[PDB]
Amino acid sequence: TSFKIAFIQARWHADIVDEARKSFVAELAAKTGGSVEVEIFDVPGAYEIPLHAKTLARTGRYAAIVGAAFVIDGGIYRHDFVATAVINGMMQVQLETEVPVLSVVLTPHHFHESKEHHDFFHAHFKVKGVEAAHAALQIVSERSRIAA
Amino acid sequence: TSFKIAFIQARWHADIVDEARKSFVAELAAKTGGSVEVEIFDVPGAYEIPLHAKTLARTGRYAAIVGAAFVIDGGIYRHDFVATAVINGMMQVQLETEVPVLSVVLTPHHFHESKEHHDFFHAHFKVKGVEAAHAALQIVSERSRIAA
Amino acid sequence: KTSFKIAFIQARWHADIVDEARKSFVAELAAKTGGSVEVEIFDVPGAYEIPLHAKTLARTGRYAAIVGAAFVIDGGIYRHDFVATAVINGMMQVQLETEVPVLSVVLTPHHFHESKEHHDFFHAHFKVKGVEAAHAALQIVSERSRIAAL
Amino acid sequence: SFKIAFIQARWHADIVDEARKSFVAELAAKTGGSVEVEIFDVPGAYEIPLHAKTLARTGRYAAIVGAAFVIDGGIYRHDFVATAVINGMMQVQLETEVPVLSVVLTPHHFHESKEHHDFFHAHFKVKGVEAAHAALQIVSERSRIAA
Amino acid sequence: SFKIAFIQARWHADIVDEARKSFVAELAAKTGGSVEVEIFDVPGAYEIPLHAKTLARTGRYAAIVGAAFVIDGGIYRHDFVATAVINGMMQVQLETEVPVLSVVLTPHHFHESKEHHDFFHAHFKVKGVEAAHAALQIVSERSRIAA
Amino acid sequence: TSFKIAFIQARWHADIVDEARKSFVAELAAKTGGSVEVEIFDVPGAYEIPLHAKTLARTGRYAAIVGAAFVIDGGIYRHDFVATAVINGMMQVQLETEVPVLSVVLTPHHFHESKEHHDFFHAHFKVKGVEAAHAALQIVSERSRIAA
Amino acid sequence: KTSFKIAFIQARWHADIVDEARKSFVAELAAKTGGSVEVEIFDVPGAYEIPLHAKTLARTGRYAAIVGAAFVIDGGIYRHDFVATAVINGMMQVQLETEVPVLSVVLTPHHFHESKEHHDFFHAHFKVKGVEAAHAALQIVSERSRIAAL
Amino acid sequence: TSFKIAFIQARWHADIVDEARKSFVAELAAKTGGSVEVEIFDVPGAYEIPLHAKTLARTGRYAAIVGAAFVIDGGIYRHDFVATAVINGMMQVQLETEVPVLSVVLTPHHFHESKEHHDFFHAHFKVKGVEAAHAALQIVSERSRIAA
Amino acid sequence: SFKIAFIQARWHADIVDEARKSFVAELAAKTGGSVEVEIFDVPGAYEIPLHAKTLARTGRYAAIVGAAFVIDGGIYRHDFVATAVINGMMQVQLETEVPVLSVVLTPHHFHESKEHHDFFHAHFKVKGVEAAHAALQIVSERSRIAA
Amino acid sequence: SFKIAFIQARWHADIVDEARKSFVAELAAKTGGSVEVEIFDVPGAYEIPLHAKTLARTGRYAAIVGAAFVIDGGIYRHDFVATAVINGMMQVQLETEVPVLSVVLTPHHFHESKEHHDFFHAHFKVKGVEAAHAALQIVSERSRIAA
Ligand SMILES: O=c1[nH]c(NC[C@H](O)[C@H](O)[C@H](O)CO)c([N+](=O)[O-])c(=O)[nH]1
Ligand SMILES: O=c1[nH]c(NC[C@H](O)[C@H](O)[C@H](O)CO)c([N+](=O)[O-])c(=O)[nH]1
Ligand SMILES: O=c1[nH]c(NC[C@H](O)[C@H](O)[C@H](O)CO)c([N+](=O)[O-])c(=O)[nH]1
Ligand SMILES: O=c1[nH]c(NC[C@H](O)[C@H](O)[C@H](O)CO)c([N+](=O)[O-])c(=O)[nH]1
Ligand SMILES: O=c1[nH]c(NC[C@H](O)[C@H](O)[C@H](O)CO)c([N+](=O)[O-])c(=O)[nH]1
Ligand SMILES: O=c1[nH]c(NC[C@H](O)[C@H](O)[C@H](O)CO)c([N+](=O)[O-])c(=O)[nH]1
Ligand SMILES: O=c1[nH]c(NC[C@H](O)[C@H](O)[C@H](O)CO)c([N+](=O)[O-])c(=O)[nH]1
Ligand SMILES: O=c1[nH]c(NC[C@H](O)[C@H](O)[C@H](O)CO)c([N+](=O)[O-])c(=O)[nH]1
Ligand SMILES: O=c1[nH]c(NC[C@H](O)[C@H](O)[C@H](O)CO)c([N+](=O)[O-])c(=O)[nH]1
Ligand SMILES: O=c1[nH]c(NC[C@H](O)[C@H](O)[C@H](O)CO)c([N+](=O)[O-])c(=O)[nH]1
Repeated sequence: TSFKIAFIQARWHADIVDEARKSFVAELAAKTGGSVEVEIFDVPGAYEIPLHAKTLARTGRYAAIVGAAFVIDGGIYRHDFVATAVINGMMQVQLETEVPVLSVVLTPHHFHESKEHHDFFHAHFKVKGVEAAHAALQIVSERSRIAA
Repeated sequence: TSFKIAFIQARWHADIVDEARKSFVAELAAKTGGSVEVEIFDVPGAYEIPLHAKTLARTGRYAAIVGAAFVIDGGIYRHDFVATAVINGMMQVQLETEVPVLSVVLTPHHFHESKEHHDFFHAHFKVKGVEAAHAALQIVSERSRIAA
Repeated sequence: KTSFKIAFIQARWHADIVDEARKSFVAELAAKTGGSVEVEIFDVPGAYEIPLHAKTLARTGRYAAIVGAAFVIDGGIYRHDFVATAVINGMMQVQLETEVPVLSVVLTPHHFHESKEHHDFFHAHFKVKGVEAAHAALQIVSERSRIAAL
Repeated sequence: SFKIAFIQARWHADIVDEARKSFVAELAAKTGGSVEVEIFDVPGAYEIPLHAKTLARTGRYAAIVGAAFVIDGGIYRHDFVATAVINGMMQVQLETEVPVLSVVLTPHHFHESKEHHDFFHAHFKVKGVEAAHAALQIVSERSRIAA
Repeated sequence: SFKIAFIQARWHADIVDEARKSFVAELAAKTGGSVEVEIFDVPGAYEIPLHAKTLARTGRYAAIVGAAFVIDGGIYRHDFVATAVINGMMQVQLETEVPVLSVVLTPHHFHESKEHHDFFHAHFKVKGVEAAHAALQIVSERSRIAA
Repeated sequence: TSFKIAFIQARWHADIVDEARKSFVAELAAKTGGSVEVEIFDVPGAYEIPLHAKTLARTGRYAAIVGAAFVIDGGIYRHDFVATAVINGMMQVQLETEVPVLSVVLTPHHFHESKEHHDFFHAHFKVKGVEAAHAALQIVSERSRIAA
Repeated sequence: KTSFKIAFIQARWHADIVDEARKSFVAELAAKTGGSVEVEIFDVPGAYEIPLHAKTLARTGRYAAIVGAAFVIDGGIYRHDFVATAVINGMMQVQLETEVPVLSVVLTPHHFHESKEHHDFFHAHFKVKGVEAAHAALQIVSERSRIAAL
Repeated sequence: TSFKIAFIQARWHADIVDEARKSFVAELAAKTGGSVEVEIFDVPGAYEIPLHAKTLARTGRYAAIVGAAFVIDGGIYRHDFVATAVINGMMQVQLETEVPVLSVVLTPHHFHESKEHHDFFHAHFKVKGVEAAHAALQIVSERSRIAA
Repeated sequence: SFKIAFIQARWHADIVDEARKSFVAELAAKTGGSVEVEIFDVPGAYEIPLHAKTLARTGRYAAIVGAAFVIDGGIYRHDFVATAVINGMMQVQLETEVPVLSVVLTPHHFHESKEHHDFFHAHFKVKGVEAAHAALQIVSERSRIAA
Repeated sequence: SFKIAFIQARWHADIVDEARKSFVAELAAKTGGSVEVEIFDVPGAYEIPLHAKTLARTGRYAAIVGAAFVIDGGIYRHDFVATAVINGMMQVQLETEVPVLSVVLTPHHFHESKEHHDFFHAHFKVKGVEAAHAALQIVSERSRIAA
């Protein structure tokens, strides 16, 4: 259980996204005792994740890649076109690069830049991060077992 | 007609998903006296099914692959994105690998984590499993036919 | 040339309604081509199983066109659009990569609650779509044969 | 002086034609016949992508135009095809690298009523002219860029 | 120092423009002219993908930016195109592995009114800044994870 | 059980609406040997039914009133508003007048003025008419019962 | 007082499913009130015919509460919400003007395509709603009897 | 066929609304030769129509009242709350005042302040006006026949 | 120093209670016990309007508060009742002319999950305080106006 | 000369305010103070209807105006209230036959952002003007059709 993971994090809503990252890193720390290295990569926004993952993926250096971003409807434009582009983008890359790309590119039904909202997700992303943590291990692990 | 099917089950809502698997397997068993071997492959969540299926498909070890997951709207984030990515994912994969990927990656209009909803799908997935069984059989059968 | 083959891939969900499109489709060609055009029928579990089948059949080079027939309806339990999309996109993709025409008769109603009226309505309508399909098939296979490939 | 393949779906031809006629008219006007437009009949919008690809691959055309009226007729969902097509053309031009212009419009509402049929029979003439320019423009640009 | 191809749709040009002007401005106030931005005009958002692919292929650009205003004019559905363009770009940058930043905006509403116009006319300035930073940040990041 | 019913039919889509009337009347005729007299009242459109029903109801001349209309979305303006106003209207009216107002004021999810749609509803309204007939009978019957 | 009457007005559309709510409703009261509470049943064509009936019955003063039971479902042909609304509003209005409680068991599913699962599901569920109704009826009739009317 | 009609017209989108008025007046002119007087009343917006109709109605001076307004979604706020309030408002008034109130308070699915749009409705309202014209007569007439 | 009738639906009591407790707490705090709040249990939100009317008509209360959590449970449509209630209360206060405050909230989403139950158990405390103020305020205003 | 009761909800007060200030301003610049506007504060939009009924009853007002900003905060559904308030007002002015102008706005979107806030903060000024004119026009019209 010793391999590298490239955590790609969009910078939109950094405080929320960061919570997922921190939580991801911490959980793995607690499960693998650092035997799993998590390299963090910043990226402008979600849209920038697919390509970045593609690149970081083909380097062969990572057992899995994580895409973390908060794509929300800010009330002026439509966030879904990107969300789709990105959730699909990652799926495409991993299908190509055959390197697992876990998604922590969440899009909430509602997020109006309010305390309640902002606090809810600031907190939830932690949960999500832990989920991503386990998923990452589980997948990498099973692929290994699968591998011939 | 003695072959192997890869049953890739996501682990979210496992209790529900398992019902589709158990059913799927039991049907094939009954309908094929055991001729069909169904190898189970766990996976974090639906988003992990495509690649897994590609990886598993390309081994050529299986006559057909089944993607099983319950992708639901949990009232917090949007689920349709991943749902799409996966349903498309499996389609893409099977088109590349030329290996039948059956979809038991279901998305209900409503699943609110209540006795009713859970009881409903825990029960329904059994039906879907049986459906996937007959589908797998039928498709694997038809392909080999048009092959000759 | 007027003589060629068409692989008619039909999903078996709502087989009753899908069948009508087939029966109709075949009848139209027979009535137009006069048997000149052969329509081979392939059964498939559900619409999702159409893309790959169409691809495999397309690659055989035995057909001037493939036809995907299916009724992808919302059953009030799961969302049907996800598959419908994959299928409508799948056929589009298969035909795009295999350069073999794939006509869609994979219909998705706004409403279909399996009630006498609904069943009856579409059972009848699919006949119409089938005819349209036949004409489209002839039209497209033809138009392509007259293309200045330069 | 170049060739343009204009693929026109036949569903709602009365309306599709309208966009194609204005296209031909405009190019004829703006390029005085210099730019040739080859019209290609096609059953429905779904048949456009592949046709587009095939023609683009002949290398004969500077650009291709997909013209279709994909509307919601009240019985089935049109969006699935519309998507497969708007995406299909987009996919073909990205593949063949032959600009594919879209005149595959999908109205919010079109109920086969006089008001509607009349509105779009009219509006497609406008769209067709827009296609014309967009065509000329893009083709032009690709050269300015190729040099 | 590097170059950025800025492909801009011409629909709602005056609004799209603000995005560009701002982008070019911000970069100057950040690269002091180091980063050169070349503007390319294209008919509509649908015309961006292929252009960005073409320009990407050249290798002359560290990143490509697509700017367009794809709104619901109230007659046809714009989401089909919006989707195609957004995917298109993402697809192109994935093939060419050349960053393609999106400034292909689609507002929930835009009814050609003083209020609406004046709002995005100004907001595209903001977005253009964001597009500037993103480009710098992404182009920077890529080269880094490369060395 | 020999009484009068006021059948208020809007004239939009008359060809469709008439089918409900003709059917309504024929059913009562058959089921009541003519005992039930159904007086027909034309009206511009659905929006005109409520008042008309009030006016007609208050005469006390009728045991029950029927509002018949096809209120559809013609793709230009919104129909739901009037649809609502009328369906509520009839309800309001009957609650005031204490006179049963049956609703055959139908609104289809889709009616695009095509052979199919028209043929469909021209035929269906006949069924609805029959339904309204049995409803009228039943309701008038039940009321008089609880009256005794 | 524990002894009083309830007029249970039930629409006859989907009578099979509506009936379950009634059977259940009555059984619950009998199991709680022990016959102390009488439930008179009145049949009505459809939900739309509930408001006025409830009003007429309310005005009789014979009931401590009225209960409207109906399944107002989207049948994939016409919009059901218009009526559903009129009915849910109607009962609310009747009870408001007649000062007589009117409990709603006029349920409208997100989805009901008259398929085995759907029918079965609601056929069973209405039993639950019926129980809830009985409890609500008792609860409300009671709470009102303990109100300081000053 | 000699009576008075109070045409109440909101002033939002006056040019479009006006088309309905002009057309209304003209049609009646052509059918009743002025034997039907149409009194025009201006009103700020649609919301102001109900009360105005109520007042003008109770004066007993009019056989019918027409509400004309164009309530549209201007893209910033929601027009429906008003639309509903108004379409219901008129229905309520006429049910009260028992004076027919015809509705020419149209709400289009789309109207983005564009030439195509603006021209379409500038033209359609004429049609609608003619419809209102006939409806008005028909209703007033039938109510008369109905009257005892 | 006046009386307030607080009608609380019992569906999702755990959450409804939360809004009622904070209401009582606030008034007790702000009015030091001066303002009395009488709690009235009610089966569901639908039972509130009538109760509201009845109580308002006793003339005993300065204001009435309807508290309920009307949510979409995934099986039936909640909006019909929600409407009948938000309108019903509004109708009653317009009738009885006794201000009726609404704490009959309808969440966009509430799936009986921990995250949700926890969020609203929390948020209802906030709403309850808002009710408290709104109550005090409106009652106060009506007097300032009655004089 | 006459008086206009201006009931204003306090939610999003700063925005609602602009509406009022503008209204009062416009009237001054049109009645030179002839028309006196009395402001009444109320907790939320739901609290307007009854107040407008009460104030209407007084007879002291030629017209009543309800101003509120009822937006979708992203947690609960606001349309229930919006509807109740809008209907409420319309209902009240119908009973009391006292004009009740609505400045109870509900934006498609408003996510508590600089852009959103600043936009309605300014637009409510515009709306307030409209509300001014409408009041003058309606109060004028009524008295006319009365004489
Ligand atoms: O990560 C996000 N990026 C966003 N930007 C989109 C994209 O990721 C890039 O930043 C930029 O579009 C140019 O590529 C978002 N919105 O625009 O709303 C958002 O919500 N979340
Ligand atoms: O299998 C599922 N996975 C889900 N998670 C998405 C994905 O499968 C992975 O767990 C994770 O996103 C990292 O890839 C789901 N939802 O989020 O709702 C769901 O319903 N079902
Ligand atoms: O052909 C259809 N298949 C359906 N099943 C999906 C798919 O075609 C396969 O049967 C199965 O999913 C395994 O791939 C449908 N629905 O689920 O609703 C439908 O309407 N039509
Ligand atoms: O060009 C169109 N083709 C349509 N037909 C679909 C498709 O183009 C093909 O004719 C056929 O589906 C299979 O090839 C349409 N509808 O069905 O509604 C439409 O609106 N427009
Ligand atoms: O850039 C845009 N192009 C648009 N045209 C689509 C496309 O970009 C091309 O101009 C043309 O379709 C031919 O390809 C738009 N709409 O149609 O609404 C729009 O809003 N924005
Ligand atoms: O009876 C109808 N009347 C309609 N007109 C509305 C109303 O009935 C009157 O004709 C007119 O509005 C003046 O009151 C309709 N639409 O507008 O769509 C409809 O579908 N059905
Ligand atoms: O009780 C019901 N009545 C229905 N009919 C409406 C009404 O109740 C009367 O039967 C009839 O309309 C005459 O008033 C329904 N639908 O139409 O769907 C329904 O689901 N449930
Ligand atoms: O007649 C209209 N009035 C409108 N104003 C509403 C109302 O009629 C009054 O003018 C004002 O609200 C105060 O009463 C509209 N919009 O706001 O969008 C509209 O589209 N049409
Ligand atoms: O207070 C509530 N009551 C509910 N019950 C409805 C109503 O309040 C009565 O209990 C019953 O309908 C008849 O009196 C609810 N749902 O059904 O979902 C809900 O969310 N909230
Ligand atoms: O004026 C408003 N009041 C609101 N509160 C509703 C109501 O006005 C009262 O304040 C309270 O409900 C007690 O009656 C709002 N929301 O809840 O969203 C809003 O947006 N605007």
